[PDB]
Amino acid sequence: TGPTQRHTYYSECDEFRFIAPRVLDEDAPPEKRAGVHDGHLKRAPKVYCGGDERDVLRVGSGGFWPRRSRLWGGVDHAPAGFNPTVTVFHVYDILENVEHAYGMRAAQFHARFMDAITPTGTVITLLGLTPEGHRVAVHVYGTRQYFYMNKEEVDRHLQCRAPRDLCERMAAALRESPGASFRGISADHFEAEVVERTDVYYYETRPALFYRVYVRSGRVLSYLCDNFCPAIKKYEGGVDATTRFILDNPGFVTFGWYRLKPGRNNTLAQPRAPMAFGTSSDVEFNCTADNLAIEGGMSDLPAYKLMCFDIECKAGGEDELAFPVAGHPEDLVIQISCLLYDLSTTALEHVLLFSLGSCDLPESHLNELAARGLPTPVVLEFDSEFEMLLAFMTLVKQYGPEFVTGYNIINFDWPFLLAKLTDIYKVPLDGYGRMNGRGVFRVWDIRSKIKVNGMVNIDMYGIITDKIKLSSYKLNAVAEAVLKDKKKDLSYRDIPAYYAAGPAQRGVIGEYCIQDSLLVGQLFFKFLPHLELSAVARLAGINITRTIYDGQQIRVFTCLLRLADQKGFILPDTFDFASLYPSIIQAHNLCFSTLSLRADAVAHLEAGKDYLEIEVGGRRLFFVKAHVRESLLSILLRDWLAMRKQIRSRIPQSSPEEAVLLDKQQAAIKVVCNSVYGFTGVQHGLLPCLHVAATVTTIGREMLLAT
DNA sequence: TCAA
Ligand SMILES: [Ca+2]
Ligand SMILES: [Ca+2]
Repeated sequence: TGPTQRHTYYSECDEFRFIAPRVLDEDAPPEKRAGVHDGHLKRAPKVYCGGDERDVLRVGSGGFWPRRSRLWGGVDHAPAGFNPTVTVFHVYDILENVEHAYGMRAAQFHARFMDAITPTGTVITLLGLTPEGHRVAVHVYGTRQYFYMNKEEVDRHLQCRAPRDLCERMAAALRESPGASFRGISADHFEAEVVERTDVYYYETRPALFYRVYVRSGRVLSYLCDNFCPAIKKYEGGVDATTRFILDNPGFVTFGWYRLKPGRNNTLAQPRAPMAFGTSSDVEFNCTADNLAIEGGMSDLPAYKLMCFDIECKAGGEDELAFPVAGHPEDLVIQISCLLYDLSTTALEHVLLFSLGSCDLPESHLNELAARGLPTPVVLEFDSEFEMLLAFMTLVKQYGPEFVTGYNIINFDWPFLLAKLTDIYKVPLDGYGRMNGRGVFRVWDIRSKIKVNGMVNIDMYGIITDKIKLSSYKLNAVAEAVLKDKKKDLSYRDIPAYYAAGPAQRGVIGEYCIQDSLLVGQLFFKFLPHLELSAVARLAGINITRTIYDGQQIRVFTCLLRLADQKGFILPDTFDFASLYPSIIQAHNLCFSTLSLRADAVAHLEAGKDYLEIEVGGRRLFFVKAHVRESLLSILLRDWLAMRKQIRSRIPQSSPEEAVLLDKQQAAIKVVCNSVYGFTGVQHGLLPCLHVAATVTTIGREMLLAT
């Protein structure tokens, strides 16, 4: 039988491109000891360790690196009768995928889940850990994206008279799509209802009837928002399924503790069978949102794993002092240091060094690590670059570190590794994250960004350049400054000579690779960047990976979206002063919804008493005061500032451990409050209002001159 | 210069 959906990572391999420096051939005469061998070898990839040899892709008892994987290539390696009971689990990341009832027909899913994916549906996967350290995926069914269109405008443009009509019109526009990428679409793929809402822009704007349209897939939604009736303004078509799951279930969070519970008709979460697992988890469940609750009182982070890594590269062309380029076959990765920490206890658990060629670490370095009370390094030796890179990616899949760190890993180390795997070796990456295939594993340039499904990448270079002012942000300099530690260093121009000289000299390169990763680990546990990022994720209502890589706008957008829905609004698609701009927004009740550009909008009100009027950018603007209508931006700011004041009142009486968590929380509220002015001012952003931004600066200027 |  094997897995329901195919695993796309390598579980077997029997031929590969063998690339290796000729200088590793100790018996060869000097003329044959320069350059790189490059050819295809009919062999299983191998790793050597401490005199022993293994195939890289063999899973069994005697492995050279740790594993946290149940399945490998469709074989279950858990003990006989392994069946943990799961009540509470922590979520650190949320995936969003499409499933089809036809694809899942062989999996023994209950009918209530199959209905939610018939003929297709969006599944929300909560990625997490139990208190016992078991890796969990909880697949939540029944979440649908939805958008709005004005009822009268649709009724005149498409001649609709009942909601069923619009479902046909949309199905037609998809059937008629270029290349027929939306073959098989029908009115069953849709639901439409009539609801009363107000456009969030302007004070005079009246409530109106809208079609709220539900859809099964973001692929369909993005086609409709780009192509269906361009003359008709869409509302909230940009909102992802994760955001709907979080906002439509009061209290739910993208990072935190959850509990499984009985649903509405006493329904339960169903454990998946192993051959229906979508991820590299120990246990997986199908559930609906009513099977979930936020677990109160639990606050400790569970035993997530942090990988801290650094690569070392050697240029192989006619100038070994040229900077290495991944696209050149001869410019090799030669070493990868890889430190594995428990993120809850901060303890270093494993020190792995991957090495192209034999490598004997200095006794000096081994003694120092032993004196520091750290794990003895395991050196993994490879005959070729491919075998080493495959082994590293195999470790990433099998150990599955939830958090990954390093220095310049986003701008250099991942881009270099992934370019080798993709361009030189033709390896598919979509199975190497948490998902077993078809997952996101992507690098792109702006400096760079990364998305790996189920892996939170945190580059320490970004953290430190944001936190500390320094002349130089080289790691050696940062270390001297922040950790008061003066390490010894190898330059890129030492590496060619050390590499050619022999095993002991390649050992010196490894010592340096390991001490580099040890310093970065110390930086990480000093600044605790996962705690500030998770505090922002919880406050903003977005996942921690979106928190790192997306901009400031999505944080304010998601909070505004929550409040706007509660108030009946919908969002259309596109001496010193303490907190000057937030406090102007609050004191003057400035908002999208309190603004008027027209005098007749405020003719029923009294000037000064019921509204501000102000000249801004040459135009007369009106803002009604809070007793007429309270600003959404003002409410956000007020509630956040009240929350921050509450948190900071508790810090002096709290435990030394609690004080850290509270400090990260109060800091998260500051960064979000300060981004509100900016959010209004980004032209072509999410929900721009340049009138509000320009009013804030006009008031600010006048306050200084008044003072 | 800075990224190996
Ligand atoms: Ca390096
Ligand atoms: Ca690095």
